[PDB]
Amino acid sequence: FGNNVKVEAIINNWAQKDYKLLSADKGITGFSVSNISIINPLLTTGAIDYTKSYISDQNKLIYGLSWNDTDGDSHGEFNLKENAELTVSTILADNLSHHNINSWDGKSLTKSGEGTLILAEKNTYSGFTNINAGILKMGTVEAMTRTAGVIVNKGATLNFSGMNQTVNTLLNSGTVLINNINAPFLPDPVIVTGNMTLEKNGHVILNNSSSNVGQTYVQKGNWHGKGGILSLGAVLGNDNSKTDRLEIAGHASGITYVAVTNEGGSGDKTLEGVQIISTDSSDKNAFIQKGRIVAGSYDYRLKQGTVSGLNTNKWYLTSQMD
Repeated sequence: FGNNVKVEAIINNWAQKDYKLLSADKGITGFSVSNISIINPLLTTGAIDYTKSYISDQNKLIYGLSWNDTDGDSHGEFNLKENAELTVSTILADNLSHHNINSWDGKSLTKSGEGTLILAEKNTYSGFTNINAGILKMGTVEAMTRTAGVIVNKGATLNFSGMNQTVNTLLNSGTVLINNINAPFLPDPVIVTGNMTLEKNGHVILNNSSSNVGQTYVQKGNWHGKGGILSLGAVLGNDNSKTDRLEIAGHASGITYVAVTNEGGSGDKTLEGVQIISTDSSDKNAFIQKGRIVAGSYDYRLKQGTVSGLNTNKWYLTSQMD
């Protein structure tokens, strides 16, 4: 019955189109839901709110997603505060509503703020996926098959959670994680359908913990390097060394730096080399070693093709004593 009735609405998993929060008989009680403001604790303080509250004809307060607004207030941005985690379990589709105050194309999703957004439905939106800050985390396979393209800014993260995804085009200036840091080992390859562009200071991480050597990332598309870093883990020994592996279904061009972490390998001689990357075809120096790789008494060097010159579409680590 306060003049300014403020309600905190906690929805960590948005699993319906909209939610009925409050209702009352205004004539009998004089309690009007128009006099209510809904506080969103997951929202970065002072940011555009991804929710919208509507007042029905009968003094009922409904809570909806700004994404779905049809009254000119729609937008595609989720600005989540640090340590906040929102799971969206409703389908985000293109919004045909009329041009709006936020000049939103009705198609593109923008992830902002330091928190985590989890896409748990098979969304159909066809605009870009702008990951400007924080973490966009996959909660289902094929969460955004129609996206025009995925853009990862420096300091932001795309976490596949070990689940296959279609990205179509992936412009990575930040971190692409195969799965959560310190998550259990993944036996199945993660298949990312689309073309990769790896910008300088960007990272593709296959070694998400020190005990997970032997995971496989498949870029089902081309791979164009512009100075960014591929991180792999390996138990460095002979040609049988356990290692993470990158598989590129198309053409590898430009330059990608390769950072290898030895996890307990004691070093050994490689007869032909430890295969770490496969491609349909690779340009000269498409991959270049980042820094020195040593295990025990052996130094390892990245090579295109095996010691004897075979499979020049694949990339190997070869050792020698020093």
